Amino acid sequence: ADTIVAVELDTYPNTDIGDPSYPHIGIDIKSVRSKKTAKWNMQNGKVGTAHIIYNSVDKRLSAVVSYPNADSATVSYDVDLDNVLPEWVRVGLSASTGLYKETNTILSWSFTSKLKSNSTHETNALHFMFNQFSKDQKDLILQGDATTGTDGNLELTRVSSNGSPQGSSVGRALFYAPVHIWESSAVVASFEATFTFLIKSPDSHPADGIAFFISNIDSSIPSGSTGRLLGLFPDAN
Amino acid sequence: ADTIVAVELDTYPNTDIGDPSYPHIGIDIKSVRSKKTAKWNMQNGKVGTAHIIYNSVDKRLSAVVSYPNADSATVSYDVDLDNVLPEWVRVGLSASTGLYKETNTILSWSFTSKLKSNSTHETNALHFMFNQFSKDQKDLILQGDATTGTDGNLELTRVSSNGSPQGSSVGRALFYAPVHIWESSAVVASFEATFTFLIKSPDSHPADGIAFFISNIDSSIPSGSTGRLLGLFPDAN
Amino acid sequence: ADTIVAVELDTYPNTDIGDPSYPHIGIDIKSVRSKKTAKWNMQNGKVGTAHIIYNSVDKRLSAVVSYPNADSATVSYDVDLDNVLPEWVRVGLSASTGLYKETNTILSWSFTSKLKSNSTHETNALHFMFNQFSKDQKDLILQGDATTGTDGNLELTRVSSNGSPQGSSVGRALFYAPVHIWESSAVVASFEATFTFLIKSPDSHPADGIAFFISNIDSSIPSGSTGRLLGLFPDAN
Amino acid sequence: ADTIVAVELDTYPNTDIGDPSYPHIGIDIKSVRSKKTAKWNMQNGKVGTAHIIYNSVDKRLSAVVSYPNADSATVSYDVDLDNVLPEWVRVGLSASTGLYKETNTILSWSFTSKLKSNSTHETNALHFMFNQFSKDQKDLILQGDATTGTDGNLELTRVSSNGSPQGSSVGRALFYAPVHIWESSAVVASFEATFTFLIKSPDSHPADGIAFFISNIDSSIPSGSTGRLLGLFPDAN
Ligand SMILES: [Mn+2]
Ligand SMILES: [Mn+2]
Ligand SMILES: [Mn+2]
Ligand SMILES: [Mn+2]
Ligand SMILES: [Mn+2]
Ligand SMILES: [Mn+2]
Ligand SMILES: [Mn+2]
Ligand SMILES: [Mn+2]
Repeated sequence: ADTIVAVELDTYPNTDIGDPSYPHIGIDIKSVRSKKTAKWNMQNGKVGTAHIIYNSVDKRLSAVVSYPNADSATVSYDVDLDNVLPEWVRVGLSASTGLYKETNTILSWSFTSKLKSNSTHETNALHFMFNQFSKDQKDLILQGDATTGTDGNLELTRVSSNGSPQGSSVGRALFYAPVHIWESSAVVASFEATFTFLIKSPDSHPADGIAFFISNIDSSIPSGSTGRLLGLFPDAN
Repeated sequence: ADTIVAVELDTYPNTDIGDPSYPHIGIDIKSVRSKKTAKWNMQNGKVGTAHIIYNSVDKRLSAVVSYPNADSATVSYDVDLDNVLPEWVRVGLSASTGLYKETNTILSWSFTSKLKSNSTHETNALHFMFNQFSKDQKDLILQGDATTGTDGNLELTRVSSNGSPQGSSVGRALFYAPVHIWESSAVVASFEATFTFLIKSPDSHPADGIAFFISNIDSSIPSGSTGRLLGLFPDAN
Repeated sequence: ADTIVAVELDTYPNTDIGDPSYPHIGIDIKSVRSKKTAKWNMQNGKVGTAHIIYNSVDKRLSAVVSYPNADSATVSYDVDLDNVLPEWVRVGLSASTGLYKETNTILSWSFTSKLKSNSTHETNALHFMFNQFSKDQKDLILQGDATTGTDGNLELTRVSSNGSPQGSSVGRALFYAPVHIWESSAVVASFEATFTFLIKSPDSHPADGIAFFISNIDSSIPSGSTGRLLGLFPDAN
Repeated sequence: ADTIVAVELDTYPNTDIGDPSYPHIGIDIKSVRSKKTAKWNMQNGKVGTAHIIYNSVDKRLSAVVSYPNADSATVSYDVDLDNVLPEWVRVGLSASTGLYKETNTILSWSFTSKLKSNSTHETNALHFMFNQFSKDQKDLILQGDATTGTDGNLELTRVSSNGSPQGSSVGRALFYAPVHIWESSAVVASFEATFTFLIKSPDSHPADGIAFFISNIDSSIPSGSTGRLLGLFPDAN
């Protein structure tokens, strides 16, 4: 069914479905078993920042994750997205919790997409930046347990009144408008996404993670995609 | 029904419904009878550029229209858009033809909207830029006779195969995503729109015009809004 | 000598040279006696944000100052900067202390200037954004006691090792490159500046203030411009 | 002496100093003998567009050159610019002519540089865009025969009154302000440059080319750097 390209921030090592033995960042092309991963020194309760970049000349999806005053983790992968995704896609954020849990809070998110033609001075661009989410965010499609407005934040997975994270939860937020990633006469196509997140868990082994994904425009949360499946895939194939 | 704020480029003087005796630019707040107009020295077959700006501190909607190597026309109006439009709106371009006609071709369109909070470093922004339209532009809602892709342009009103403009036509194009123009804690809100257009008519008295508008998100072309009513209003009140 | 246009954040009421009886924001055109002022509820030790905007269609310099969780102060003034400043200018930040004092710390500064011609698709733009200053900031001209790099901040006026503010100090920081604010064929010219500042004083009556200014490119700190003269004017005329 | 990183658009094949047997695009790291080249189907008298991108995560300098309605040429090279250039550099355009010649006209140039820290929300950015050059362009350092203002264009090498290109000419234009390309705590550093050029020659074998370069901030045209040496290197080593 859905086509998914995601950058995952996987907090719980399910070494049974391929995770390394630690929290890691990975690049997933159509499967939960990452094509590439990097060790991520995850910090409970600290605000992190994820940066994701790509361009159709280099055909390399790269991601960098950092915490203030910390060394950063980075992961890269050669892949031609023209061969994996449709011409028009929707971009979004997803997260889940399972028997273990954590809060998956998004404090900001910006995205920029550009298509430059061979025509003199011809660039098509899309840019959005959210530094504050409101209770009725009409430019986002919220799926699952995702909600906006709490503390002006985006809560991807369920959190009780006190802000405690609930288990077995899954939620996604997609930017309302379709994004154009390929064009017949495009000489260069590129995108970059940035998001700041706060993962906090009362547990020692928090789970599952957060992912930035790009999918077919009509993507929806697959059945049984809670836990280790990050609200993105239907199975662990 | 609909709430409309538009900047019109009115090519045909219907002095019976308030137009001056010449082609003019005007600012319309909920009625086709402009609150303010400026004389516009319209050029048949030349590519023009319209710039529209506004900010919630000054509460002034201003518009500038120019042609290369020509003096420019400008029109301004004090108005607090918080008191006229809803919190969430859709922005778009509209055009019409009646017994007289012309081509209403859009070659490019960019829009930028920003909401800056009192929170340190908190700006929400939306920006889009089209320098090339494709036949299946999924981020635009096309209404009426508007079509995209011809010569990579946006044709707001009907044009025969040879590119001749048809009479009694009306079409609009709206950016797919809702735009947020007011926010509770916003200290400054602003927007700016730019579009380049080509108005060409085989006639001496071309009609009717083109307008940049902002409306409720569910706006649709009112009945009998061809001609002088610019695809925007239902009557000449 | 110098030509100065400044937006002042005046913390000390010198009602003898025209200040109101309280901390205020004012717009200064070539004299320290503001053309217009607004009451500013200044907060000791809180991080504030100043936004300044202008455009050559409206010919209105407006400024908004806010603190998180606070109502904001705003001040506006009709003025055609084409008639006051040269074609090429330098933009900067200035501050001073006198018998009373305070720290004048700048945590971030961004500026955007645009000149749009009547030529199709012809915009000249300059944009800079500093969210971190380094000890050897080669794109800034530092005058007086201004220094960079401390805590990655810009310190406009002298501060002892413990960060205590010194009296009788004056410093300015100017962006290295000249900025083009008018152009023969320009149909619209605009600029916007944003800066976040931290004013902290161990005193009850802190003094003097901070100002965003625009001046001739060879501007330098006038003699005896400490205190109430904000490092900008030579006298209180 | 100078440190040079350049993207060359080499119109004349000096196969004696390493050029392929045709017009090509190449990436030069400290020597005129390109580390990498691509065949470039050069078009006399047509307006081309060069796009150059780089980011410190991928450590790949890539360049794309196109003409309207033409297939584009692209060239890439893995190189860590932190190991080749200083922390602070100046960016510019250079060109030359020798016994053979051509006009080296620049119609537009934009550059964007960003440094993103590990600090939450901390980006330093520089952006400039010239779509029109004026006779007294105070934000550019012009060296050699480069001049501005003709037809609102930048003429890198000498052209007689009729616009005929002169031989043995060399000129460069550098953006006035120093650009910061590395920073201690930077997690990601990137830049992108775009320029449109018009190479026209009354000859069958036009020479020599144009190059986008990055150098030490005090770079100046080396002695005898006309012709094949592109105003960038002192010798063909
Ligand atoms: Mn896992
Ligand atoms: Mn994993
Ligand atoms: Mn009319
Ligand atoms: Mn009218
Ligand atoms: Mn004072
Ligand atoms: Mn004052
Ligand atoms: Mn050569
Ligand atoms: Mn070569």
